[PDB]
Amino acid sequence: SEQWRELWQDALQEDDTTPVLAHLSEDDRKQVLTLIADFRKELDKRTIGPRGRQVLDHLMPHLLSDVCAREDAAVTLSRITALLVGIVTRTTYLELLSEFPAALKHLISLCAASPMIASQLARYPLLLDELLDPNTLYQPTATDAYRDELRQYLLRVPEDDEEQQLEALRQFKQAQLLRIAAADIAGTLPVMKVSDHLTWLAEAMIDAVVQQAWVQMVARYGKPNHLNEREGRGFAVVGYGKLGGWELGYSSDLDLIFLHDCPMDAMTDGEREIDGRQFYLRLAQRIMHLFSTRTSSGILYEVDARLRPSGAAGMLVTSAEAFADYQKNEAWTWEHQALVRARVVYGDPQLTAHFDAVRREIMTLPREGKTLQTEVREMREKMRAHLGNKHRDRFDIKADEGGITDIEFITQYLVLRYAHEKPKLTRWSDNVRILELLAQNDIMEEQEAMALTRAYTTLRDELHHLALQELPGHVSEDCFTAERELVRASWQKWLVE
Repeated sequence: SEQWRELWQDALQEDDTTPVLAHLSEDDRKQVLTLIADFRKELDKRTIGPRGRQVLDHLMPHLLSDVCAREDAAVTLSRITALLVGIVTRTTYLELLSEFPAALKHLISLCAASPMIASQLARYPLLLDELLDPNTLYQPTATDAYRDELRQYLLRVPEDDEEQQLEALRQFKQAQLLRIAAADIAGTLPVMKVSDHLTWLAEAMIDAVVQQAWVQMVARYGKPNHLNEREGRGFAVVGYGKLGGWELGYSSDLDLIFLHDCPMDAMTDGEREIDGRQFYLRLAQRIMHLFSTRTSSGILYEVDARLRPSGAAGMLVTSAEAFADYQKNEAWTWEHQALVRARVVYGDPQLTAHFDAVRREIMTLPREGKTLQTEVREMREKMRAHLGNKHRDRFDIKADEGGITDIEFITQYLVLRYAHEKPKLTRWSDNVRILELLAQNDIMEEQEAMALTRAYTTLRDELHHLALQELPGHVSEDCFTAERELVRASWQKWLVE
């Protein structure tokens, strides 16, 4: 125990011969000693006060004894001191680290396992709350209780206070991401379920953002007056991309478009009367603002709205009737492709019905088979020239031949080709369930649809692991040769012949 105290006290001496570091390699011991020295020098540089220095001197022998005894000492300590350096100014956070040896133990365990978590806890130290209860730290929220949990997390927050409401949503998201990532790392949640949890989480957040925006708008303008005879809001959020496709990762954007079904002559019913439609545009804008603005705990989600009709040049919100017109009369095939993946993530039953029937009608357009196949193949190839890692010796899991986008395009291709003949193909928007549908409806043999499913979930789940390690989305060309061969052969089967 004395020797751990000395490792901290004689830190600057960087004594090579300390027994406590003998288990490590020369280089690793060298790195460990430097890390400790470097940290101690920061204290002198950040000129922290007496209370801080007292807690640190108590806490560091203990902290170093856990970390530095690990085989992975050098990497682990590097992640821990980056975290500490960020919080050495907050006495309370140190005080919490000392008063609770169990929260420290999990901090070290997690940071050793995952630089993603280390970074998050370094960026958002208020998450240290989560480390004080292993029962919740490693059991993430039931997929159907995200809305209830948010509700309960928002109780303390002044409902009149935009900035606190915003900050609270950001806190909630980071807490849930930590729990999700922590359960993955502990094996408490199967990796197969990570995208599922992230997706349920985003939907809860969307629900709460819309709610917050609506209250602000209704307070300024009153309600659009067409909303009689009608329980709900006449506004809809459609999710595209990974959101649509139940494929969210830890640091994903949300691809969203916004619909209304508001008449031209509708007005809001407050004394600050505005046009019904402008009320929704402003609603949409507020929502964007509530997702993207930066508070202490960062931003909530980056929102990408570029897939709306006409892209960046289109209205921020379209009527459902204009969305239908556009899809039938103007949209490119690549837009219809993208639409295979779209689903309503917020809206009332009327507008959901409107979207569903519109999309269903676009899916089941009769399309000339080879013309479509030619279109989808040409588009894939153009994407591949611009997207993903461009190095020959690497395999971009998403972007390269035999990767995820290949599978996605195979599924979108087949729904657009065959939905006219087999309308049940429209029923789900994610790859796993689309492949299932393609088998049930005799487009694809069961062996193939299952082989694409597994290759898909394997590749998608690798990306989750890579995220956890703050590694890029490309791996050695040695990797996943069976998955790629099977996806290439399907590509060749469906898209080239």
